[PDB]
Amino acid sequence: QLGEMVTVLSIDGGGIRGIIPATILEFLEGQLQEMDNNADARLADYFDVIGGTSTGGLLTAMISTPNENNRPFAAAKEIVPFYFEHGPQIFNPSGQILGPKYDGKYLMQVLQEKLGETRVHQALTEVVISSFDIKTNKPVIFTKSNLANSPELDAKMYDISYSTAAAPTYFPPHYFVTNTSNGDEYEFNLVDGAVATVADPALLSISVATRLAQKDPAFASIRSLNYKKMLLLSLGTGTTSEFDKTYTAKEAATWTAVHWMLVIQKMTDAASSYMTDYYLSTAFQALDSKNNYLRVQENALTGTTTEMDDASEANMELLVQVGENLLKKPVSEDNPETYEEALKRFAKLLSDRKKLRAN
Repeated sequence: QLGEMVTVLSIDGGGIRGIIPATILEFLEGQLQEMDNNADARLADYFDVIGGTSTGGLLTAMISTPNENNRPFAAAKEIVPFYFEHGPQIFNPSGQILGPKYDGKYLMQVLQEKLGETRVHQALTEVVISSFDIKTNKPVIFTKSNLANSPELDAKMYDISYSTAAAPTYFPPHYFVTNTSNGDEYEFNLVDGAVATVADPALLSISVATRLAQKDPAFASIRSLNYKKMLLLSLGTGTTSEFDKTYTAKEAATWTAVHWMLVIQKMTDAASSYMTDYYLSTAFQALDSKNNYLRVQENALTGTTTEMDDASEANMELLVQVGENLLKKPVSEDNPETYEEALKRFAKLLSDRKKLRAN
């Protein structure tokens, strides 16, 4: 039964490369608008869970936060323009001797302007936005489902959105406070969700959905790990394996802490993409439901496109092009089905499931 299926969207971290999954989501949301004869159709109307880390978490906030009309704040086609307009200002070097490359002031200001005073409890869907708390030394995952037992986690969307993207050495860590059930203050000292090993948060997102299945009847079909009843769209921001951008053990033997810090996050984020995709492929293949899991990832980033913080006009235009080209790429080797075709199929499933539930 299509009707009882659970739908999950997950978007990887990757700074300015967030243009790639936003281009994919522009295509998908456009397909849903066309099929359902509704120009106001939004991703949040079709997905039960939306997960994201860093810029993927920023995107999650923009498409799940309600406006004045209780409709998603941003259309998927407004995200790439957001990156072109605000990306150069977010990634404007502070030039300060000590501290990170960026002071994070513009990033906080634009998040505050766009999200207002909205809180995670107002999200139009279940959201999964990651961070790591350097004071408690634990991952801090923001969701709606855990607000019943943890009301202190009902933070402001701009606090969550800045925190999930606060990459060490790029932006300063974020501090903010909330209130507990008995009025006590609850503090957060947060850095980017990539530090919590979820630069790819797709497995975390389906785990939150699986936990919800134990208490929420709308998620009941996936209780007992029946991922045959789950539809998962996982979007990457690309990786690189071309020798011009990678390293040898020989040259790295004399590297100091400064050189290792510049590359350690790119390596762990690539690893999170490969490892999470491996866990998920294993799970969906074990239930003979491989085609329920669509991973849209760019495997060969080249030139300036590898850098997380290059918000030059030329690099952002190259990122739109890698996204548009990714649509025409095959889903795998030996399978001529393109990403565009698999996304049209996914769109149709999302539309049919929404229709069946309305009956």
